[PDB]
Amino acid sequence: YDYHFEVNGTVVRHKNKGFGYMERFFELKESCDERSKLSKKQYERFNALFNFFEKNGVICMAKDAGTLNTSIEINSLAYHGKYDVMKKFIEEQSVSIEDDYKKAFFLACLGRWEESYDLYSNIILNSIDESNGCVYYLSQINRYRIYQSITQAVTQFNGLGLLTFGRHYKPFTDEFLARIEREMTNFNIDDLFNGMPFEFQKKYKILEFLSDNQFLYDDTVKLFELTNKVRSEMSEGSYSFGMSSDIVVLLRLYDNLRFLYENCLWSVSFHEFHQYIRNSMSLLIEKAEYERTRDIDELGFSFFGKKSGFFMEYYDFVNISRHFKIDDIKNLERSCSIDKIRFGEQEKIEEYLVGIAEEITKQFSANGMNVVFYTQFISEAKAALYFAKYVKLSEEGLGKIVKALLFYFPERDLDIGKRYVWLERLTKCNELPKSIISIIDDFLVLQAEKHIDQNYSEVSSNGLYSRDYGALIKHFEKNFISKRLSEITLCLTQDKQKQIDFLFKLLPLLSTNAKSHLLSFKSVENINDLMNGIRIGLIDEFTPEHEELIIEYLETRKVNYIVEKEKGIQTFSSNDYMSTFGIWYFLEEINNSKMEEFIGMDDQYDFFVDPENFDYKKFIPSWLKNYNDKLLGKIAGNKHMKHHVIEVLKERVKNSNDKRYLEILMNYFI
Amino acid sequence: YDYHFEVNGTVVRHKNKGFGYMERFFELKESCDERSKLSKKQYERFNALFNFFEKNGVICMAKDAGTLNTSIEINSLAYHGKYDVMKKFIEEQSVSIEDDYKKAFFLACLGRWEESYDLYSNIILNSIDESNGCVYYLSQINRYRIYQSITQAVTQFNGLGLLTFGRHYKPFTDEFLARIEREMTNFNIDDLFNGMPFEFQKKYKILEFLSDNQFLYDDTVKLFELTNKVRSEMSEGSYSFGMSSDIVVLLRLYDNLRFLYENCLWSVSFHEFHQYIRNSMSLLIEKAEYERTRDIDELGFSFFGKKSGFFMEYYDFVNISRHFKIDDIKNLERSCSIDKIRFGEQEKIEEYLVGIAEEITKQFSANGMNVVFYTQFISEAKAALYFAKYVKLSEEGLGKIVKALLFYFPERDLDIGKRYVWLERLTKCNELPKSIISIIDDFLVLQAEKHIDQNYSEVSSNGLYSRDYGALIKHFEKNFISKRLSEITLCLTQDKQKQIDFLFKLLPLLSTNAKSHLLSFKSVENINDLMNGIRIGLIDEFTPEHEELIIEYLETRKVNYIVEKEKGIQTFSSNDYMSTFGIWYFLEEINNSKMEEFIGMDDQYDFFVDPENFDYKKFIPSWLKNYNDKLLGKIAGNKHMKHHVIEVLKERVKNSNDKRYLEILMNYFI
Repeated sequence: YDYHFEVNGTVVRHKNKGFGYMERFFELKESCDERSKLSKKQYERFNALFNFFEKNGVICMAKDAGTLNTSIEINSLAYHGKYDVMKKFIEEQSVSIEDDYKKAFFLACLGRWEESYDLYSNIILNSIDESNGCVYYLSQINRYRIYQSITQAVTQFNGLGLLTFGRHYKPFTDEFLARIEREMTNFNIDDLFNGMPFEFQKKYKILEFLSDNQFLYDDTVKLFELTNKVRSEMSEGSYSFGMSSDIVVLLRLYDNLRFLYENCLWSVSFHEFHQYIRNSMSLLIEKAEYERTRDIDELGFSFFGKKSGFFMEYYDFVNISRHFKIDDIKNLERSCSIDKIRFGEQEKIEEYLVGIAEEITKQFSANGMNVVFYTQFISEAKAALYFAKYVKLSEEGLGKIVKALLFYFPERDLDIGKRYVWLERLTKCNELPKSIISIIDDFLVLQAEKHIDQNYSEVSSNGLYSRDYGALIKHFEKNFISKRLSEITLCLTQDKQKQIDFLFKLLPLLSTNAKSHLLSFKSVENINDLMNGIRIGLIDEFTPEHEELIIEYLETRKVNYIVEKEKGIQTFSSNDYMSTFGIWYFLEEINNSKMEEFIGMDDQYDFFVDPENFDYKKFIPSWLKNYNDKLLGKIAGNKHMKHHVIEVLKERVKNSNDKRYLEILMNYFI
Repeated sequence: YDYHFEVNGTVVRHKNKGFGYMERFFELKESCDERSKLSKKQYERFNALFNFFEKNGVICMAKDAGTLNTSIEINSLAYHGKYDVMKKFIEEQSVSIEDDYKKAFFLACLGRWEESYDLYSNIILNSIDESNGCVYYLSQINRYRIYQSITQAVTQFNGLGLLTFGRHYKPFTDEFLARIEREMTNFNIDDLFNGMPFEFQKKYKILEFLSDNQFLYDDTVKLFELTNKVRSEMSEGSYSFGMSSDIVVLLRLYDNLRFLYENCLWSVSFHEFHQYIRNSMSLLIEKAEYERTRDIDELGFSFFGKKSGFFMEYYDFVNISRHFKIDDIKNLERSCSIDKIRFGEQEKIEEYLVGIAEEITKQFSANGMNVVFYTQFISEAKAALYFAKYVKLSEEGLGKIVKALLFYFPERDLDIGKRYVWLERLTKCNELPKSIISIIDDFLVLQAEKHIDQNYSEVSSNGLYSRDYGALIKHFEKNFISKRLSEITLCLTQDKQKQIDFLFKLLPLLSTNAKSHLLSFKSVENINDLMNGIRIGLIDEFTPEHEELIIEYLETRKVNYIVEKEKGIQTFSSNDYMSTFGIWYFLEEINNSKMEEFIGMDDQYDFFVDPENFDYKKFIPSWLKNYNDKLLGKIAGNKHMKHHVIEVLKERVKNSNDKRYLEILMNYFI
């Protein structure tokens, strides 16, 4: 505790006594002649210490300090995810024991936990003889951590892995599990440091925290400074000169990350560290958002309007990708405004993302996919692809990423719907060029080939299917007409019923003769068929016969409704096709005006048919929940319904106070 | 780790492969005969253990969990601020070292850190007697903490900032500071637990965490995780009809406070603990109104709905009062509508507020008070009286609380401006009983007596003055006539001009003859007098002469500002005068070409006078908050700005957590 070393690389005296050896050291380093005075052996020792301090970013004393720049640089293939380089290094024949240590860490990162355990045991056996206290201690700790990871992995696999994966995996032979369980009997990590040579215990005390069940607790408890509200109103900025709580927290996070990844400690993989990074980065981003919003409230939006109080770099992007879950990314997205943050170093991020794409195109295109590696790697892959919305990409990296996501991604993790939302996210900034439009076309074609079989059927949690991919491609290229889908349609026959339906979903993309032969199979014979065609099949316009169907069923139910008035009874109306006729009579889809005679049955049908005389007291605001985007826009357009539903949405947000109602209230109307 | 002891009072099997002693213990707890089977000594041991478990809140296993209810009961005079009882307990003799330990904690809580440190040293020395060693260890930690507080307070006191507060000499004598520095320089906390006997290290293993930040680690990580989870529940609109996942936060905050206060640990005074409590209570407050809007929505949109309500109580109130700063309470006020959160146990809260008021009175009226106490206690008193807005009090409570607030609150902390608003909010759940009006009358008369001396000014921060107190009195009763103030007016002479100014400011109160004397002594000449007259109703319609004085000030400030602008030292709009003139022009209270000419130096003035030309990228949204009902309605009326202000409000409600913008948008503009 003689000095207070600081994240920026500034030393400060603290409870020291007598001669200031650090101030003398820095004065000596600055002046060369003073160094010339020093003894030869002490000169070489000074050169060693100079290189050490320079490497660890210790520059000078606080008073002598100034515009100290800080640039994190973690030099570790594990951190950068250079999987091929790690494997090549593993194949190479080790020279020293440090090479074995790094190789064991690389093996663990690559999922080969059995080999990592074996190599750590070897390293322990050799290093106890070689009197390498540091390597012996760190290998012990990393073997215990890999053993814990193996145990939790077998627990998860036996409990649920067989279920989620669809088949049981036995990553570890029961003989190996028995061997490790027998070896680690009664092995308490706490005594490890205390049983060491007192020489090592004295010199390497800074490593004692590694054995302890948990660390970062002083770093975690120091995250509260990012939850301060007084700071935005008035911040002392006294957490550190020329710095703040934000800078200190970020540099402390980088210190912890570099120390663990560069010293090749397995604790980087545990839940404690992941949650630590989640908390730190989320709190930093939220603090930046809070400061930006308060500045916009105090100063005009012209000032601090979209300030990048936080500024993502390569290391920030990889942190978020590796340590966050998709739910955490969604939490940050909804709470903060991630689009207001600017992303730098985008070329290195593009390299990292194309490396992710390559790794998923190798890991799964190949018949074999290490399962223990897969479970940890797929979360990072899908988080990185999810969080690539804000980063821009070149056509080549974007092409590889789209190819890998659409075709070389597991279906277990990303269904068709989640694949679609990932892709659309990628399209926000890197608006689709034709090169990846071709990839999307190929994906749709493969989906059709799968749909040829009568058992296949898409599964989607978000309710989006290949029709959405078709809509996206058509939206970005208005007149795109795939040739392969067109020839699939032409080769089509009535026997290929499910393929017929699928191609019907993708109707816009098909050529004239293709969609002609398609719609040849299907036709409308009644109002049920008409609504089925409009809903699916895209009945472009209500032909005169279609309008006759509308009127036929409308008057049939008009007679039925007269008989209902005679009953005084109306049990239920399963499908109000009259509501559809209304939105279709409000959309000018029905040129015929006869149905205007039919009115008074459904308050919604009156709402759409003759809104002017329609009593808007009847109107149910819940209908606005169901109305599509264009329908709400039109309702805003029509003068008679505009103000009335302005009032109804105002009342709903005023009384019920629901938030989707507010979204409809303003994002569309006012 | 043999059992997960949940915070609700339920035990679960964890890492237990041997016979279940806890299940058997609870089986014994239920069945009496099986207890009868126990031997004599074991029966008494079981009785003691049963008493302990019932005290600590451990009830049964999770399998047979009943209707486990949440109840908190902290029994510590320190917690409830029973300062007089603490003093009496201190003065009386202590029979055991337990009482000495409690006395030391009470002294520390009373801001007598010299005596508390000496008593803790005495207890450490006298604990040599054979004991468990728990009191010795806790006293050591608590004297280390009180020494840290002593040193930090000395650092702040010698350091600037205290000079404003009379440069109070820190009561710790330089000899005392030297003695504590000499005593504690050799002491390091991290080695204290390791220094204790092996017996104390085996037992009492849960007391280790007190020596570092580890004590708060688990609750901090759970707090961050649950913050993210419950905020996600809010945003997704999961209007859950069942129980909530916040109750763990409440019970963990109920477990930390009780453990720290009951065991008399000085760590209660830490800043980290205060931030933890603050974050937990703010989260609970947000979820309280979040579940308040859930019940309303469920009952409105469906007959079936929940009446479950998250509401405050005595312990919640005292927590918020003690651990929040006024800015945190203001933030919670902005985001959530605390006015709609019901408060229970109003009588206990009133008693606590009365205790705070009488402690303030004792500390202020008499001298010899502790300056170290004052610093910590003033924040708690300030927060208590600020947050007493939402709890209703009896006329006796209002009487003495207002008496302490207006008279005996220190001036350096609460200026008159803040005093006004804190008095005013206390008149929200109340209607101003005539006794309270009498108190405010006496305060006004005292201010007059001060104003007799010419070297006096109503220094303020938010721009509120004695005239505001007079206006409040007029507000709650329009015919109040201040007889003492009337006598003061009639007795003065022209040379007492500061007196004349101060009484002229609060014109309406003064009696008719007093008003005749004061108005026959003072006339409206300058702009200040013009606006004073407007405020008091002396001038009701802007006269041509008053318009000319407005033009005079406008031209004067215009010449000045333009001269500085050409010189490069452009003055900035201050004193609000220009803004009022712009509002008056927009409201047609005043109209002249010269008024239109003043545009170009206050962006608010440009916005009001000529919205057609005003640049709305300069418009800062906070302006909308200050505007009144008529002003906001008229702004909505004008065509040139209605759309711009609507855009600003829409952006604000989408981004800012403030709810005033949403109200302004919905009620007035839309």
